[PDB]
Amino acid sequence: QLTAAQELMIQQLVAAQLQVTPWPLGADPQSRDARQQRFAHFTELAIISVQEIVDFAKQVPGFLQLGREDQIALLKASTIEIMLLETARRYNHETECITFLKDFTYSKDDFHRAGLQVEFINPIFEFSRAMRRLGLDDAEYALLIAINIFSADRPNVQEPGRVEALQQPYVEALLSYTRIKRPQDQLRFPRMLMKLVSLRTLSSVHSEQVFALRLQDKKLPPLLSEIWDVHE
Ligand SMILES: O=S(=O)(c1ccccc1)N(CC(F)(F)F)c1ccc(C(O)(C(F)(F)F)C(F)(F)F)cc1
Repeated sequence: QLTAAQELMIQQLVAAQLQVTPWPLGADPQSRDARQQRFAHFTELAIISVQEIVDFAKQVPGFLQLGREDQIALLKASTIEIMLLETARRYNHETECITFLKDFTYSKDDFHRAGLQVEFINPIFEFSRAMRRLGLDDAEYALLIAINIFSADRPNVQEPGRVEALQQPYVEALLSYTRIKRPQDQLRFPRMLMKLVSLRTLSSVHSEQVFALRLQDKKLPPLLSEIWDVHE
């Protein structure tokens, strides 16, 4: 059985989880004006998502007690990975579109028309399509977010000991949870850790997509730029 502490920590995350430039209509796929506007649109959706991630992290117990520089370091690293997880969760399997809201849904072709390369687009969609087999519930997703946030090995983490100590109870709860819910499925926890490694890969692919965009004279807005731009 889940302990009182584990029930509590999960409830807290599950509760915490609870709480734009228009697409250019009918513009040529090749239009440089329109590719820029399609890009700007994604950019603004991304900014909404990061604010959500910040506001979530702030509610996770212990996060706000970390030094200010660790808070930023953890958030800089996990932002895109949490975004990708959330993208997977909302992904429409019938229509093959990542779903931001209700009528805000995007296919591989929509991303390609925004200037993105199939090298980035194909993986994000395969990751989303693949997550369904896992069949994660709300408690499992939230646990995964929290464990992603408290990764002691991110660039520029100054108190990784503290960070790992915060992560541990969440890893323990997730293991217990999958064991209780799917006792016959011994590969389930490994499957979850596998998604955590794919998220690292995808995060790197995203970073290169960002750089590639800069080479096409496409610049992120200041908020995203501070998270994702390379600079020497
Ligand atoms: O799901 S996203 O976060 C997303 C962003 C905006 C609108 C819908 C969906 N996303 C795809 C991913 F699968 F990676 F999560 C995504 C994130 C970031 C980007 C970009 O960083 C930017 F600039 F658009 F925000 C970039 F296009 F550069 F890659 C693009 C798509």
